[PDB]
Amino acid sequence: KKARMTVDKDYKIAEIDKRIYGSFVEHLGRAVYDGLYQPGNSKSDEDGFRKDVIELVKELNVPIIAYPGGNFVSNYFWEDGVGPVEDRPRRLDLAWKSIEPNQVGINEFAKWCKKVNAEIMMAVNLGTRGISDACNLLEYCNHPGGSKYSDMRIKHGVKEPHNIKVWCLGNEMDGPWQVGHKTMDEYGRIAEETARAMKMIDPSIELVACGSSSKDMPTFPQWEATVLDYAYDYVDYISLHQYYGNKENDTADFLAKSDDLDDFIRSVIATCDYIKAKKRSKKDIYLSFDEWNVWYHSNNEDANIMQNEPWRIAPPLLEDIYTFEDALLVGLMLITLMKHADRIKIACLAQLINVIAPIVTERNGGAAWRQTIFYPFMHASKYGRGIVLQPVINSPLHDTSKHEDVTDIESVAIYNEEKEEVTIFAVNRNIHEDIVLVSDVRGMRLLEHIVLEHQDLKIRNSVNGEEVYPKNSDKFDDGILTSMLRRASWNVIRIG
Amino acid sequence: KKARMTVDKDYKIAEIDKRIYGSFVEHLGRAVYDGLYQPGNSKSDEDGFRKDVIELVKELNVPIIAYPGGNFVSNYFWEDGVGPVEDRPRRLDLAWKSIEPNQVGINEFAKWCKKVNAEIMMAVNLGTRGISDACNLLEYCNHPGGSKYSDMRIKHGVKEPHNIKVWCLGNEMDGPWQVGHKTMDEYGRIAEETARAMKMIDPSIELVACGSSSKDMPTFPQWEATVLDYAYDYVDYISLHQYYGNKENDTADFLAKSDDLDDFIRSVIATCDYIKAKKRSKKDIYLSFDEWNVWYHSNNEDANIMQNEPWRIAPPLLEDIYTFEDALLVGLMLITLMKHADRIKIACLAQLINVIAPIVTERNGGAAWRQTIFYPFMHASKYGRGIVLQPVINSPLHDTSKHEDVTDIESVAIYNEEKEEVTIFAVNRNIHEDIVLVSDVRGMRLLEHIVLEHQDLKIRNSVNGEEVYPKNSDKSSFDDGILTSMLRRASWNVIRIG
Amino acid sequence: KKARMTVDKDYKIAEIDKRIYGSFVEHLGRAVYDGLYQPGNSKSDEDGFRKDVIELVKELNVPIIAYPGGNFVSNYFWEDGVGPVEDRPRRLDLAWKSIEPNQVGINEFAKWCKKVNAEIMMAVNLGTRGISDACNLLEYCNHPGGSKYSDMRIKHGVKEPHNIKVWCLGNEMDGPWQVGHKTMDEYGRIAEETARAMKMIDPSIELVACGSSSKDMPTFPQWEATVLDYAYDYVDYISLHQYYGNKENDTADFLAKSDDLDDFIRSVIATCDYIKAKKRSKKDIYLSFDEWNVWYHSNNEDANIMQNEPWRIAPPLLEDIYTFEDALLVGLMLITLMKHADRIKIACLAQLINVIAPIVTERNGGAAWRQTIFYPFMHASKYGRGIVLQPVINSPLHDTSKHEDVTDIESVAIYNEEKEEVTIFAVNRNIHEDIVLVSDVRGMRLLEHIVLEHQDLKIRNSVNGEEVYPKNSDKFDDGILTSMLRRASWNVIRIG
Repeated sequence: KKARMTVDKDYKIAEIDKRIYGSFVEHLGRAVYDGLYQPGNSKSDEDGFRKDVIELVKELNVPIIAYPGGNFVSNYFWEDGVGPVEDRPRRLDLAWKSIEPNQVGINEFAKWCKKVNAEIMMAVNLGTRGISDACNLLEYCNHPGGSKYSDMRIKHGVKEPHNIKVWCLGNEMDGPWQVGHKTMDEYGRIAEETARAMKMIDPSIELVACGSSSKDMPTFPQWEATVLDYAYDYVDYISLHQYYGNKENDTADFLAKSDDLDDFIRSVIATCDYIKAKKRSKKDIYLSFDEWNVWYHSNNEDANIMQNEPWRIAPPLLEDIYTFEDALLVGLMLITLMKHADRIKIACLAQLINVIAPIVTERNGGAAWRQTIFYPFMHASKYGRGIVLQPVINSPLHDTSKHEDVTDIESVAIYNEEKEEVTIFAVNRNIHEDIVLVSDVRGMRLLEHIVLEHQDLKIRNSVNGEEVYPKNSDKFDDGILTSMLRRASWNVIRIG
Repeated sequence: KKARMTVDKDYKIAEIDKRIYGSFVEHLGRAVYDGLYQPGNSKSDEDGFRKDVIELVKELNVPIIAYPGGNFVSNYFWEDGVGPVEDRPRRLDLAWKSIEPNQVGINEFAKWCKKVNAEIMMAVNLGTRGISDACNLLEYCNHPGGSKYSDMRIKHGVKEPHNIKVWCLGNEMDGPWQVGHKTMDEYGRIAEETARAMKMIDPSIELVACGSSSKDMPTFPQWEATVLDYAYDYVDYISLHQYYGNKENDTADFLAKSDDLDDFIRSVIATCDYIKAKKRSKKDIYLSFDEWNVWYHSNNEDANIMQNEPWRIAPPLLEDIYTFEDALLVGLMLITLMKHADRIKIACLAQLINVIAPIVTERNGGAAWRQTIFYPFMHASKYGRGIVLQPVINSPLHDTSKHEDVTDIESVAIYNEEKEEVTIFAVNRNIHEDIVLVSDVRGMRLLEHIVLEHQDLKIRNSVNGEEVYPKNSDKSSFDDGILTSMLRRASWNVIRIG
Repeated sequence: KKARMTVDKDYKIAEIDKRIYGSFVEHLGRAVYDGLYQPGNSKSDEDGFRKDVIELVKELNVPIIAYPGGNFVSNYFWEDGVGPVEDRPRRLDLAWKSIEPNQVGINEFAKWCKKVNAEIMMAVNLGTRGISDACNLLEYCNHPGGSKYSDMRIKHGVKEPHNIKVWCLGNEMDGPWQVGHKTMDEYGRIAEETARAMKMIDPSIELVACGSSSKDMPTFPQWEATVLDYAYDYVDYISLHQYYGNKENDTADFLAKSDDLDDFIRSVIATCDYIKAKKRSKKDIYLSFDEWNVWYHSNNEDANIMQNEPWRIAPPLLEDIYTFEDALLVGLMLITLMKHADRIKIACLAQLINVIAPIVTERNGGAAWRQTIFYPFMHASKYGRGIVLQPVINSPLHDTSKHEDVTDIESVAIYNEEKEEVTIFAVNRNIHEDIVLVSDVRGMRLLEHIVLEHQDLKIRNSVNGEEVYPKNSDKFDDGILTSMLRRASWNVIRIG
């Protein structure tokens, strides 16, 4: 019935890097074509960009977007997507059994990214390509002019270099489904050598080495150790990927999965510091969580599409329609990312448009709308800039089918000194009981209580209406904040 | 004197996969240039192909043909053999120290294969190239259209895809002679990854991983075990390569070497069976014997030309001239191949034209004639479709100088249900003593007893007419259920039933 | 005070191979641009080559020049430096943080080598490139005509192939500063396979496998043992690099570092002989000492240029101005090389022009002059062709700050049977006392005694004139030669 946590600006975890509110666009399904890019459409500007989609993206305040993959990158040749569009080829995309027309490449996406106030985090091909191709691409993007590839950029219409800050050394080459799959030694060596080379061209960039595809890989976490062992001195991040599903329809146990996310993260941190010791390095590797989401709804329609319909352009792949319970887990995951903001400095909601996304457009030019998961993300990114405090919290527990001793309440406070606000992100994953949260704020006035609630866990949004949306509802006296947390609710409580 | 074996239609081994009667053209010596392809000559059609040669290949009923190598492929760049011929470059072929003009390539050789009723089994360059190059070549050949490398094929004269069904992941890279030689681990990994990628482009293809260059390689059979442990889930075949020679001038020993062939095959099957258990797989790896033949005659002259006359176009390399004893071993090898039809599904006589070949054209315009070895391969290919039946044979035995307990008679029956025939292939490796074969056939009339005999083991053929050729002879005779055939000492025998 | 040494033509070491008087030119600094190559300068020919430079090179009688690297080659694309000069790209050089314009490449350098009476020793990129690309270049250079790359060379304006005799299999890839850094196994495999392929195009070439970058690399000499274990049957040499410096300002210790060189050579020989036994080969590997010099003076200045001032064309890197003590050590090194002429068959003074060089041109059209180190090399190269005689020598010893039992006199005799002369090379590493050399010659008239001496060990040369030049000074009888060797001096004593 009652949950208690104390909140104190003295007891810090770290400052939030806004890059943990990043996302990701891959050349996959309708992410780009019949998605962000629809040339002759009434809602499309000059570049063919859906204006209504741009607006929705600015709503989430996404500062950084991974691109262009994803499995797609492991067999992509970046030259195919630049220069005169007339001379760009159509390629088989082996990852997703599609045809890539390459009408959107590095320059097109680059300008899309300005329009939504983001910048690229670039992936390079290390599956079928290597060191020299990574160098060409880096030079093309970051070198100012008067060398072969910088002049090639300039000639292609882009006078100023994109100056891309963060680059990813390939993509998840641990899996048997990946083109150019590598062993940990193989990938370790190619990543170390690519990183060494790229740093000679531009010392100011940052580099992400690939972690395991998931914690469930037999090579997790030795992959990470081995890869960091080779590449430590030349790279700045290790990558982490996690996705969750409710195919077993067990909402209580589903909502408990952020606890495993916490465990996953710690394991990866521990693996980092192990190698840190090994190298007697003073540098900390930070975590890049460059693929996280809920993902299960559309697995079967994806199966029908390959084969039976291979080599289509822009097939409707990975189009999960999200529920209310899904949006709760997303909220729980953001909360977990925040509690680890000392080590996690980049995270990417996978993905941004149509493909497991919080922003859908209909098909053949449809209207565009917010999925359920759009909202806990919007709150996180908007009120979540500042300083994370340690969640000292005693809260009721419960068991689920496959998880023991799971907290009913999961919460984090983040303090914004420059605004004199303290936002409490809180989720009641007790699916049945309501709970009152008593918050001894060793402060330092209440500003609002924003809530995401619904009686139907399986309810969805659609092109027709929103159902799940932030309601400014509810319900603080001395320096004690007391707030009722509805069973199965996402809460965002502010102070002034 | 007495040979007893017993046919039985109910006692089967396997259905013959017609791809055990495949062959192989490498861009080597006179195989293509001044061989199957002579653009000026009077016997050559509108494309430039010797039609006499085309007619001879058809005689052999060769369903499948390896191309373009062989050692040649390890440093080949396929793009050089396609597009406008005026814009194709000439290349050093390191394999054979020769200049490759590339006037024949892929699209040209795929036309040739249509005309001989054959398909291409394509090798890819894995010596100095890798995954993405294998990917482009597959897309160019097998993808219908609407993408860079398919649209490219179309632009080059070929509207429909070749849809090539079997691919070889590189060529024999364990050897210190091979350009881009790999260790078993390097090859295993490149083979696994190349196969993984290709199957994403076209799931209908089948793939062959390279075995050892020979059973005599010190890394055999660990090579095979290792390469399969890597690529098991993405490949369908492992290769075997075997050649024999009679430099010792011992004929009875020479014909006995098909026992060594049997052992080689069983070893590879045991190796596959072991990895299968290791992987707990329900799949059996099958055997592609994509290089076999007798080879030895031209060894001296072959070295002479490299390197004392290097970088010629189409030098006369590997032009073994075949004798009659060679033809018996080739016949025995085919029998051994057939006997293992339950695991060997592809096999290639190496090679088809000029180069250790059954077919020859002379030089600078040729003439075209059949070598001794042409004939057993012809019979095998023609009457050897259907079901191999289990050979229960009690044969007299005989030692030789380097082998023990070698059967005098080596025999196999193949039953075609669609014709209600039952062909019986037998070789009498008893070089001295004629022997009769008592065939108790639980059938089931007699149709013929084609034979291959000559009194001179060292006798050859030439452009000036045969010498060794099939004679519709014997001395056969079939009563109720029993066939009793006299098998002349040192003979090949094709005995049919109606 | 007393030093003796016996000299017996029956007691030989080896015939000297002129290729130990080789040198090296890298696309580094002003070595080429504003060095050997200066297009429309009054001192240059039609082709753009500085004629006075050309003459100075000839004075050193250099039979062989390594080209074009050096760290530079490891990310060099040879096709960039050939064909129509208007169509050659400008490339980033990652090794030296410079822009390489590629006006000079292969064909231009092949004809400069003619004018200086020298053959090229060609290095191939084995950093970002591999087997096929090394084949192409060899075909381009050595195959007469009738193939893609041979014909290409003919089209570019060179009808007869350069027919390059020696090739280096990459450069220094054992070091973390090199683009395309390889492990000893990675490199062993790649050198082996590249060697195998190249020898199929041209069996008459010789190949050098890369040894360790220096004897202080943690992987020396295991790198040598390993690489040779792979590539023995296809290569002819193992490379050695060594460079000495005097930042300690310890002129006596510094002059003893030719003893660490001697020890370095011996270890590389032992390693070769080890693998030889392992292979049961009847072939010996020879040593190619393709980088040796003094190098330390310009270290701080080099750092200042890269970075905070990078991507310049022809920046003034590695421009050491050599002292007199510096000249003494070169002579010491030469003598040490000479003592090992039975296994060392190629050595390259690094480098020829401007870059840690004996030959300098001023800057922007400059002037051209000789450094101190020019002369010991010049003498060694001129009077050093013949047959090396075992140094049977009893010399006073001295200890130094870091070297015990250093010889006071280092010396060798070489006997040119054709000219009926016997040259003795000698250094007095004892910078204080003047020693006398009683040279028993089981001969067999004294021709001259050349000397290189100076009162100030730190004196330099400069464009304004030479403070250090050979003086025909000094100071024989029965068959016993006696000469006084001034403290801290280079001596060339001759006989007819």
